[PDB]
Amino acid sequence: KVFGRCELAAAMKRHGLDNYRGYSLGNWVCAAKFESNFNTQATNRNTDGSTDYGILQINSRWWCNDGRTPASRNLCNIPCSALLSSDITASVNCAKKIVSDGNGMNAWVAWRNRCKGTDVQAWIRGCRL
Repeated sequence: KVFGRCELAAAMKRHGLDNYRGYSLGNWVCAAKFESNFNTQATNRNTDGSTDYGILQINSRWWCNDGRTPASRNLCNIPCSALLSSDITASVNCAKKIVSDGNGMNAWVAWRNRCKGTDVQAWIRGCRL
């Protein structure tokens, strides 16, 4: 499913992401935009053989099991395909564990390079939340 900007903001808000660990909703929406372009089915393979999955491009080396990644850890304890669902609940629950890991949102390279230090508030502008 390809989410609309405001549509995603509301689902994320409903799932408790607004201000989770101090990151306002705009940060999460901006991250989704640049990580997957709001597409739940996005996948991208990496040089180390791992693959990123879903709306928030969660990596298979540490967070989910795809059955084909060298040295995977499956910290969120879910098959990676669960992260490609139209229902973002799994992606949100796993993202919550990732952001609490210590590096905060820096774990998402697109966030670090394209959202961090920008007016992320623009991403929820005009939405009925």
